[PDB]
Amino acid sequence: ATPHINAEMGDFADVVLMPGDPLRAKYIAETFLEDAREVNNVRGMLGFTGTYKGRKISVMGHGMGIPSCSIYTKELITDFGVKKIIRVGSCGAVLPHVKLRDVVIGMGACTDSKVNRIRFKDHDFAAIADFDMVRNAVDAAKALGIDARVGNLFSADLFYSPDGEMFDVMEKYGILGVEMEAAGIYGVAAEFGAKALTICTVSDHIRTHEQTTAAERQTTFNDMIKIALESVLLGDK
Amino acid sequence: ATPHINAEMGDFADVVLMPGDPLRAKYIAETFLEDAREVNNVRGMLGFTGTYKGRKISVMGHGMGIPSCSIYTKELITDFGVKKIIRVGSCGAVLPHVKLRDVVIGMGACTDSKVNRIRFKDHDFAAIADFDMVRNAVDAAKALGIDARVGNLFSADLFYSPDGEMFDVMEKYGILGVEMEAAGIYGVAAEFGAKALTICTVSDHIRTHEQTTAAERQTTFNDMIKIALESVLLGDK
Amino acid sequence: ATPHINAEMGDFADVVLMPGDPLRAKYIAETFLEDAREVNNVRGMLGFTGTYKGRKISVMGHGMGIPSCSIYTKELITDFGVKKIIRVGSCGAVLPHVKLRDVVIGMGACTDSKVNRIRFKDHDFAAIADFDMVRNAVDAAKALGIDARVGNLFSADLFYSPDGEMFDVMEKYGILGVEMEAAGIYGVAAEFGAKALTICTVSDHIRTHEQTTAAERQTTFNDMIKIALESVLLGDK
Amino acid sequence: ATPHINAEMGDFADVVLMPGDPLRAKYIAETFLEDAREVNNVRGMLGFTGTYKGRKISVMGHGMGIPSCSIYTKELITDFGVKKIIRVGSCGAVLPHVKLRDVVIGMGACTDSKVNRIRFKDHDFAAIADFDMVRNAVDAAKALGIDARVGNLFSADLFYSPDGEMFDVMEKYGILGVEMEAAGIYGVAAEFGAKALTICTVSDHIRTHEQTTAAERQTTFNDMIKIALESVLLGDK
Amino acid sequence: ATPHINAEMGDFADVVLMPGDPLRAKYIAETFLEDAREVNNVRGMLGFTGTYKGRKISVMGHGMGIPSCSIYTKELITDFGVKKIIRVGSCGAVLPHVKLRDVVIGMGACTDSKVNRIRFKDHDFAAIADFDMVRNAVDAAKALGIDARVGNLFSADLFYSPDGEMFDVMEKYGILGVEMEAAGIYGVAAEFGAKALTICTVSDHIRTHEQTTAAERQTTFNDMIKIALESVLLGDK
Amino acid sequence: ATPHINAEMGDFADVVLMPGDPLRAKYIAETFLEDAREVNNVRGMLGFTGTYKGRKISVMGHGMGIPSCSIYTKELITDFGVKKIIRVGSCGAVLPHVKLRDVVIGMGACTDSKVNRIRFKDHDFAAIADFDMVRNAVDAAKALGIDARVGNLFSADLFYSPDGEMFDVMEKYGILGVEMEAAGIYGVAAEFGAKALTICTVSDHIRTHEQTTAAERQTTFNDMIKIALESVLLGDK
Ligand SMILES: Nc1ncnc2c([C@@H]3O[C@H](CO)[C@@H](O)[C@H]3O)n[nH]c12
Ligand SMILES: Nc1ncnc2c([C@@H]3O[C@H](CO)[C@@H](O)[C@H]3O)n[nH]c12
Repeated sequence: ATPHINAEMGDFADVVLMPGDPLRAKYIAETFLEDAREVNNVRGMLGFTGTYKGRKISVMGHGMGIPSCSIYTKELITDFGVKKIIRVGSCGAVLPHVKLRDVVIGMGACTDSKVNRIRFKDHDFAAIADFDMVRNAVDAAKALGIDARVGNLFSADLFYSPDGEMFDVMEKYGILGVEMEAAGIYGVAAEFGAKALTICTVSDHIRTHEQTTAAERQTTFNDMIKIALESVLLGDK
Repeated sequence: ATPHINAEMGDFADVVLMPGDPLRAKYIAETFLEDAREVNNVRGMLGFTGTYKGRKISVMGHGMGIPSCSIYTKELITDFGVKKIIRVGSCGAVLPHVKLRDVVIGMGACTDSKVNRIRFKDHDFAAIADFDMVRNAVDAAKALGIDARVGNLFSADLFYSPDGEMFDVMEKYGILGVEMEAAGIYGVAAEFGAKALTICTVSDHIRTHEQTTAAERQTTFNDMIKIALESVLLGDK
Repeated sequence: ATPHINAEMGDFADVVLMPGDPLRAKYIAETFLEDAREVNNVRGMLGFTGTYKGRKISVMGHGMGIPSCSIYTKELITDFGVKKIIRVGSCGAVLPHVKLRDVVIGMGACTDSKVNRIRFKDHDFAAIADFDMVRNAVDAAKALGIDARVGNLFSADLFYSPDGEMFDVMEKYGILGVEMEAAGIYGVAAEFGAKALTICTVSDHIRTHEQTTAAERQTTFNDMIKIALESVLLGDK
Repeated sequence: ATPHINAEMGDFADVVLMPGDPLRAKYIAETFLEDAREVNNVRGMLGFTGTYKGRKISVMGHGMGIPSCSIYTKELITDFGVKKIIRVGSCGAVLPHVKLRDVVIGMGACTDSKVNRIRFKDHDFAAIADFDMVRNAVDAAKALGIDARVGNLFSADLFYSPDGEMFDVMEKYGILGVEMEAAGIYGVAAEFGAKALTICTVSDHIRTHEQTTAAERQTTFNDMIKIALESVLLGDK
Repeated sequence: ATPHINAEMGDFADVVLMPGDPLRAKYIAETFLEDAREVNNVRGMLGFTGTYKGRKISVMGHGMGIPSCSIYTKELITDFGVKKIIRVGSCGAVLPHVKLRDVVIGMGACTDSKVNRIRFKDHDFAAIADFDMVRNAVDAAKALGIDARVGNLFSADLFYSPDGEMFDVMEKYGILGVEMEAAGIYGVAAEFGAKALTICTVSDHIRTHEQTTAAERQTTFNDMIKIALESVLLGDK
Repeated sequence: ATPHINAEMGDFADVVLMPGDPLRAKYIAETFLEDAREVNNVRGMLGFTGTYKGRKISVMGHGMGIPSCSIYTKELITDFGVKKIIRVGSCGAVLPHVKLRDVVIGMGACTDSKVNRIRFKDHDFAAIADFDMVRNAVDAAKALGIDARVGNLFSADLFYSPDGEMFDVMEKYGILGVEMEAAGIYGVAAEFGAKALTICTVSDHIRTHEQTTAAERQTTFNDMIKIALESVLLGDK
């Protein structure tokens, strides 16, 4: 066990799906997993292990922001034998053609956090995913007839940024989605020698006003979950 | 009424105590508050409002890391009329005679996060508590006959630093406690015009490797809560 | 002696008042201290030692800027047994309610200097005062019937900044007064194990353009001196 | 024509392979392209256009270093209708399991250059390749019976670094290969709205200075060119 | 032989003139050097050695940008006994009163590269020329009737820079010319114990001014080469 | 008049010699100047005006450190029509071959200060002296049978370095001497359009046991003053 996960080596599958919201981890375990068992509840950061089409799969919230998710992913990797991490989150969009409910696959993650410069002697560490995992998610998405873009995300430290112009810079450089985790998870993966992938669904268009019914947000969340789970199976071959 | 807090104006007291552990926030509500009612449960980040010795007080989790607490503290200040935030957290000690369960008060907070540099044109912003809140906490702790050292905290982005030597630097500069939120909450306090104070209980020693349990962090750090709660009463004068 | 102070251990009190202007030190010694003797004149940086109401007390100029005061504060601490340093200075205001000749107490000090980053492996060190010293100053002013605000100062390297926009940021984040030394003295204090506090008298307003003369700065900011000297007696318990 | 390219629109294919060495571009043109024609010789930086399995393809040197390749790739993109750039180079390995003659595909490229911080408001831009081009080069390599590793390159400004310790940092976060261009190219691609990819063969292992005979270097160089070309054809469909 | 120069000790004079363009190096050899012979052609980077008025001189292109010339200049100093490097190039002007075909001598070289910060522990290294070489060039030019401007160059990493506003900053601080190598060469000079100088002719004006008019000098490219060669002769005396 | 100088336009010559120590300025005026008159004493920063060999010359202290001297040089340039500033001080030698007697002329000045980065958009400004003043000083020195050394100074913010990591680095890149002002004055000069020079005598030399009797140090200090004063007369031609 660790100070943030009341569990032991074995309670987790070698692949963990991670939404920000612990309750979405509960929903995911209750809906797409068989024989789900709750394996962590320290700080209410719910985690579950079960099976998807006969493959052992875990799912556990990471909380919001680079520091939070850095703790959980690091601990999972070094203390619970985890090999792959798939974050299933939401993101804000800055591109004109990226619409709500669109799926995005962070091949890379830009960030305004210092965590990677701390790791990397103040140089530019390109926080990227594991390629096979990105390929798996792309191929799974196709098999499900879901459209996804593969590119850069931007993991932000401040949800409420005093730096509004930055969004114009993100758009200029083709950032597909703005969330709060990817660059930190990718930094942990590189530091501790595991593989990670971030998939998001666009839940709001920054500098725009339009919404979606609760029914649509769910199906879209389900689609993300399905892309994620199915890509694991492709990953296993 | 806000993106991470499903509550309405009035649901929160004008003062909110905030551990990072939403479950500590539950314990505190159940143990120190009367007539407490749950006022938030979004993302399992439990918030409660009740009374202490007659005074309306709220307690709510803020999650781990600067990005996580920046969100909740921003939203309480700008949208729930919150005037005071008292962070009540845990911390790692670096000094040889700061021991387990010592209470320390963050008058200022160092950080390796970039959020204040971002706010402050890449210069050094001294992240500090409201003085009067510090004085209320000092006088409250004296009346209870609980020791409390006042000084600098260090708000870390990485619980697991790659840079072991930073700890030696923190020690050299008299850092009383290593945690993950203080400098962040102080940034939001200054930015949106509120008052903040961080009080922490030492939950592990980075050198002797003494540490507490998750169960102990969640429910046995009560000196700091008495201090925070009595300090609010001194504030009302 | 030390390279910038021609005196011996014992010549200074354990508490040393330090304005930037040595001529102000002279005025303070001749006006507030009994039986004052000059104890330094290296580089014209006059330092004196007298008694204040029976308490042995020193006052000495520290020059303009962080590099200047960092030299004197270091030398006093390591070679003259000085335990407390109270900088008594002048500062420019940016806040609309802050008037000329207002006394401000620097609990914290922001800076655009690189010295603390040099100290703190390029992270954010919160340059803070000693708490008790702050509290003493607060209580001493209350006893004297002198108003004083406690909070953040900004320690500037460039008195004539090309970045006029930085004042707008200082104001937004509640900076009480702009000077050139506080963050550097707090840095030295932390590095060498002593305690410091900066009290300033507002000598010009950056927005209203209202100003005082050199001669007024040199001798007429006496509120802060009474507060400083009386706070020392309080600190003696 | 452009300042550094004396040719006209039409003279380049929409895809340009780019080795650092202009002489190797001539070699690629003579070895792989039918009816190759020289289309640039400004600054001796040879560019050629021909056909490969009936497909118009170009090859041009980009010189050494980020600022150099940035110049050429930019002009190609804005004035020659070039949609894809494939850098083909050699790289140094820092990982022990990464052997001489391995093909390394840079899905992302780290760097100690400031060019991208300049572009991205001093934040971390994750310099990445176009995903499809990565996947094409992977599929092409497989059909050729070759296993290419996909991950991060490090793009160095200094071939002769004063700081040998940086290599251990690169090793610790999984850098596959060390070159001097990729991150700059990825930077240009995102700024001006085109697609890039860098493929390298490992020529030396930086730690033990262990290297390879010209015969095996010519061989693996050709395999790299074969992969790059076959990648374009997969991309076309 | 070095990894970028196929020659042997002796093949190069102890003074090397360097243009960006290898073809320019070719032009210089045939125009000014008697008994000119080619000593390198690796990567088409033409180098030559002949005599100018019986003085053994070499001329060799350095390629474009700080990383490219840093390679060549390092290898020349460390393995070929080169003592002096004289960069001869073109530069753009940002000041109104600097006119076309003015000759600018870089006694200093500002930069937006990170190479010197990497060398200098992230501080400000002032990348400067050798003082004797500067005066030799001033004196050489005066003898020819040209008033060379002595001051700062700016070594840009991006010929196509995203930040136009920086040019206003360059104008404000008196930068004489904008090229791409000088700071890097001055960096190498200092690191490896050699002497360097960059001389440039003003070949255009950067950006449109309602105050830029000045005039035009008759100063040819050939004139700049004369100044450089003659300045070597002065240095020998 | 300004807040740091109680004088009026006309009270200063258009050239000002500036030691750090104001008593030294008094010494300089009394020794080399005819009809020396005190023109400033605000903050005891003694400034004097008189003539040397019929030529109007002023001399005034600038205090210790970049921030102090920046205030005075700016004010002299923008308010007293000063055109040339010659710093006359001392420095420590890091290079073995730079003896404890030598005159060093700072053609450029490195620094660990942030003041130029604040001026130059966080890039590298090469803080340089005006060339002609450099040449005037070399000639004044030569005529007095003194061989000045021309090169880089290092301008330190921290006389008492926390770790002293930079001394070996200064030695590696050829820094002639260490003081605390040069880079700052040069930046003011660049910023406000005047001309500066720093001259220093080597007052301490690391790693040896070199001895000087005061007959040798007074001769050498006077030597520096003559060099500076004679350099002005040369510049007047
Ligand atoms: N040694 C340590 N280092 C960093 N953070 C913490 C904490 C607090 O607990 C959380 C991470 O464990 C986070 O909220 C932080 O503030 N306790 N002990 C700590
Ligand atoms: N508007 C202003 N900005 C910066 N510093 C000061 C001061 C202080 O006074 C001195 C310069 O006037 C120096 O010590 C500085 O800290 N007064 N007014 C100021």
